[PDB]
Amino acid sequence: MKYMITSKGDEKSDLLRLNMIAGFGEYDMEYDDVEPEIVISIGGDGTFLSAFHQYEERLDEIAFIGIHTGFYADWRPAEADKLVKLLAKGEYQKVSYPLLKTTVKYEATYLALNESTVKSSGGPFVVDVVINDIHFERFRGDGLCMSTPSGTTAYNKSLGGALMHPSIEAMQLTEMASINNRVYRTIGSPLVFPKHHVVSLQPVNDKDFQISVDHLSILHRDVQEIRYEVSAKKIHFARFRSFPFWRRVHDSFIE
Amino acid sequence: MKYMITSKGDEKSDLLRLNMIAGFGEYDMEYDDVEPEIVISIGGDGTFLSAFHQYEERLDEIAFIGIHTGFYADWRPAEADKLVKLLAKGEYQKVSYPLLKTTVKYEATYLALNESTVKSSGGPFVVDVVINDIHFERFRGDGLCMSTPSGTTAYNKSLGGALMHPSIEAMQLTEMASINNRVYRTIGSPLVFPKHHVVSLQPVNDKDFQISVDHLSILHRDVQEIRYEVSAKKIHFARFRSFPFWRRVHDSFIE
Amino acid sequence: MKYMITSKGDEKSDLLRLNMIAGFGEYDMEYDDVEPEIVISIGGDGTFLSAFHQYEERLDEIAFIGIHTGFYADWRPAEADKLVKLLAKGEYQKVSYPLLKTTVKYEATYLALNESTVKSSGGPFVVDVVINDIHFERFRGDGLCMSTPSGTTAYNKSLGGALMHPSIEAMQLTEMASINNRVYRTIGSPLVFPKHHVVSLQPVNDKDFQISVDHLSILHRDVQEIRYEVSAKKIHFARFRSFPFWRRVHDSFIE
Amino acid sequence: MKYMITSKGDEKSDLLRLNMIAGFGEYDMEYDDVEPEIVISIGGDGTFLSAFHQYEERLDEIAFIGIHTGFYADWRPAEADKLVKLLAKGEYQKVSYPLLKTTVKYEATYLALNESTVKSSGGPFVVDVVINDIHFERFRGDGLCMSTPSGTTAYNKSLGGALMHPSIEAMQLTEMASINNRVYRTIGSPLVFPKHHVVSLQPVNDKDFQISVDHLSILHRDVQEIRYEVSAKKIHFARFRSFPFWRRVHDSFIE
Ligand SMILES: Nc1ncnc2c1ncn2[C@@H]1O[C@H](COP(=O)(O)OP(=O)(O)OC[C@H]2O[C@@H](n3cnc4c(N)ncnc43)[C@H](O)[C@@H]2O)[C@@H](O)[C@H]1O
Ligand SMILES: Nc1ncnc2c1ncn2[C@@H]1O[C@H](COP(=O)(O)OP(=O)(O)OC[C@H]2O[C@@H](n3cnc4c(N)ncnc43)[C@H](O)[C@@H]2O)[C@@H](O)[C@H]1O
Ligand SMILES: Nc1ncnc2c1ncn2[C@@H]1O[C@H](COP(=O)(O)OP(=O)(O)OC[C@H]2O[C@@H](n3cnc4c(N)ncnc43)[C@H](O)[C@@H]2O)[C@@H](O)[C@H]1O
Ligand SMILES: Nc1ncnc2c1ncn2[C@@H]1O[C@H](COP(=O)(O)OP(=O)(O)OC[C@H]2O[C@@H](n3cnc4c(N)ncnc43)[C@H](O)[C@@H]2O)[C@@H](O)[C@H]1O
Repeated sequence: MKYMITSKGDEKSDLLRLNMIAGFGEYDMEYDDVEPEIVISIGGDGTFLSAFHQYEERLDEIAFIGIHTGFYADWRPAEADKLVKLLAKGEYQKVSYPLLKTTVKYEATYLALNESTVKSSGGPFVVDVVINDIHFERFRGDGLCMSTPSGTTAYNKSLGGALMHPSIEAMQLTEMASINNRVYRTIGSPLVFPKHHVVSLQPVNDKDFQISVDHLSILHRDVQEIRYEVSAKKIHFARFRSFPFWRRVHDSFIE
Repeated sequence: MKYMITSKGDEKSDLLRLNMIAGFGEYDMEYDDVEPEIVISIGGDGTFLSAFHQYEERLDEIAFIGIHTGFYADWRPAEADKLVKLLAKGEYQKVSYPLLKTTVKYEATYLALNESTVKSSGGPFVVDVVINDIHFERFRGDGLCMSTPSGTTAYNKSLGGALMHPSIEAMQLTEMASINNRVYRTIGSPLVFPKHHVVSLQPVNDKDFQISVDHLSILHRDVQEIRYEVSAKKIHFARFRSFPFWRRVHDSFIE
Repeated sequence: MKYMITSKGDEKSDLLRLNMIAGFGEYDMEYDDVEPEIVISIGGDGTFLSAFHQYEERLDEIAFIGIHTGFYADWRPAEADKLVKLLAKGEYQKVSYPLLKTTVKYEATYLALNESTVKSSGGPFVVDVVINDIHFERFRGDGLCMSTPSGTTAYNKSLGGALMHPSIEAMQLTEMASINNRVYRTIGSPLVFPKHHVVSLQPVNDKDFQISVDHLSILHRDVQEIRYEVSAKKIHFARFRSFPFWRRVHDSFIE
Repeated sequence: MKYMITSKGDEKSDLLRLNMIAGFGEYDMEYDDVEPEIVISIGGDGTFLSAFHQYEERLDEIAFIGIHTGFYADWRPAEADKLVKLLAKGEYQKVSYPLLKTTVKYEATYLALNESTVKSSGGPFVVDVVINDIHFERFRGDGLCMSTPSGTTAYNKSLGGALMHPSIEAMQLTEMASINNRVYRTIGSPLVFPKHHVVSLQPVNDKDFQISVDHLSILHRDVQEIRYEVSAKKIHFARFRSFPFWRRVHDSFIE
């Protein structure tokens, strides 16, 4: 199979990458970073996010694996040799996670694996929240976060969001510091949306917004609409062993 | 069709019930509170919850309707005559919401439409939380709440839980006042579970618990396990017009 | 000086108590549990709370010390011999913390070192909150917690309350699961009150309440009013070394 | 007395200002915007904040009044004529609120009436929190907010902070979206500090920060320290009638 490996680019990670490549040499099994079927990320979750965004045009063709030197890792660096063999022998089943589609109209389209957020350029942030064409609330505050299920353990979590099992095809919207008084009113609760529901943000003033997709953060000017929906596209993971999401959550947050 | 009507038992509600019955007399269309196909609740959400729990053995056979004199209402009292006609002419499609199965072992089984909660008899509350047989956390605090999607606007909401669209077959667990220090540790985030996931609570001490299912609240003694899962059974609603969940949420919480 | 020692009543604690007594025998320095000037608590914070409530009629005359076998401890069990000597030689300055006065009218009066809470007998909990005779809010939910500054790290903390330095003569009110919708409305924010401010809770229905003061929890019947204020009385601590509150908070919650 | 009036600069406010000036003409009572003893703000709380920051070198000499066309207002526009007379006849007592001193070292010093916040230039935000020279926590997240007591109803409130009566000489620190896992740990609770306590923020990386003081927001480069403390300076308000803080809180947030 075609494969490539990204590295966090530090010493531990580069050396681990070279050893896996060498191990892969003993199978066939060729390195190709243009059209891989297997993408291996060595480093952290940021490294993994970058790997995802590198090959986002090829998501249907790729199975991703992460090594942590991690919610998208998965393998310790000492398990690397076992990973080469198992991966060479094709001894793996695939799991798929949902992604979030962001549409920015003035049309630009983005995929997130963790989340997309909106803040103002600075700037009070005021937007109208429209769910399935129905006007839901006028949001005043610092911003909004829209999360995939695997993204729920990330920024969403820090915002008081729920953690969702990634087999649920949904997206979750959280508030950042909303103003609520006798005048101004938001739901003040995370909102979880099914597939096919469309959350639309529309400017009240003030059409400039700092929009983030996972790590990428760009100021968009003269925005008419930001549109959120569960993507029809999914990321596919290779594995290999049972490592349940709730165990992964336990390992990262409890002990 | 067979039908019955429950009333909040105040003047407005009893009189509205008698008028609908009289209106129903002009169709056929017979009153039967043993095996109705249509159950009409007049009053509040508590009235509706009682109606549900009255006919919980017959959920596959019944379409419920609520009039509010409401998340399970739905119809204003002035719309009652239009409801009789529409209901008589069979001019309705059915919508289904998920329910939560609670199992209490010492085995007792309960269905909730809103939620089931666990507290101690008083009593520090300490339980071990086991997800799909994996030990997740030892919870110390006031108690736990497990919510259906339509229950998310209720007790769940007051506990910092997310609001979930009821087309998502899931249940959501929230904490009540958890102790967290350098010793004791909980996830401190709502958890959203798919169908087939099983959340199990097991006593650490101390096997007496005040367990609630919607409005019903009973002290269970010598408990070995409380077990939560998305029920295979669903409640069915009759309607009639578009009244979207997110609109319903807006109407109840925003304006 | 007159002194006494309470023990958690387990093996470690009883034995540590007997050794301190023996060490105290070498000074003068007599044991008296009727009118001590020094009260030593060995065990946990619960042991310390009990010690406080044992001698609450004598707070102006007593300096308390805690050994943890702890926010009210303070000394490790290995430091006990150094504590005997230092305490014998009178090598200590006193620090005072504020307390909360609870008044229950039908009049009963209680002092809390941590907090006093109000819930219903079960029972929806609904009370009118009156600050300095002004009607502030109608509270609907599970209950309310009123905390001293040293109590802020306890139950208050689990309820989303702020941690306050105990040199501030104040009390803090937190909500337990308040209902908020378009109908029902609470402040949904902890409230911090100065000395001389009076928070009054008054029944709406329904005059039975489960009222807690620190560990003690009793059902009060036919309540007309619960009244909260910063007590004129203060607890006095003996010490001995610098152990700053914020360090104590760090040690208990961070690392 | 010397006096001046600032206006929100819209029609209602400018016209109300001219009428008060004319009313003041009938007393003596001269307009002076260089050294006023009375500063009247007409508009909103932003107008009032600007008025405060205009005359921050003269706080000991000035009594501020706000008209709202408001937590710092206070007077409705229809009450303006009564305000002129009462203010002319000197029929007022003064109330003082605490302020927050911010020190930025590379030394720049700022006063806030609401709050000062710190975020990164963008930029992960990581700082070490040092209370009275003791290292308390390493904060990772979006930023931190330090609030005066009258500022607690503002940005602090939206961040889950407590509302404090402004007679309490204190400052309150809240978190913006902190990361907490098994690795990274913050207190995750607002912290309330007495007068003379010093909260120090120190860079970990990364010495550029967006620092806000009330409305003003500037990027500071090559920061070594941000230092917070209750200011020795206080704002003085003129009034006139009883309008208690808790009533003001009720009027703005409940009904
Ligand atoms: N799915 C998931 N679950 C749990 N933990 C995760 C996850 N993904 C990344 N992370 C962790 O987030 C932590 C901080 O993010 P980091 O600095 O790694 O960001 P990246 O460039 O990779 O990439 C930026 C990411 O950080 C997230 N982020 C950005 N700001 C915050 C704050 N303030 N709190 C929490 N998360 C944030 C942002 O959404 C992106 O997800 C880091 O320790 C990662 O291990
Ligand atoms: N699905 C849904 N969405 C939004 N609002 C709803 C819903 N169901 C009931 N309610 C409302 O809850 C409010 C309080 O409940 P109520 O006293 O009606 O309780 P019931 O006997 O019907 O029945 C007891 C119910 O109240 C819930 N409950 C109990 N205690 C609380 C607190 N403290 N906060 C919020 N909800 C609570 C409990 O779970 C049961 O759901 C009331 O105004 C209802 O209109
Ligand atoms: N001042 C202070 N700061 C930090 N930690 C403290 C403090 N005082 C006690 N504790 C700790 O609270 C923990 C639980 O309380 P525990 O069971 O010790 O209660 P006690 O009988 O002593 O006594 C009952 C106490 O527990 C508090 N309590 C009761 N329920 C809760 C919940 N659900 N969360 C947090 N605290 C609670 C209650 O207010 C009383 O303060 C325990 O680990 C203590 O070390
Ligand atoms: N003391 C107090 N209590 C209650 N409400 C108040 C107070 N002061 C201002 N406000 C209100 O804050 C609201 C938003 O602030 P606005 O846009 O007025 O800001 P300003 O330029 O005056 O000035 C900027 C101010 O807004 C605050 N602010 C900035 N962002 C937020 C968010 N996201 N939530 C809440 N407050 C914020 C910031 O700290 C400054 O205090 C506005 O409706 C004011 O009436």
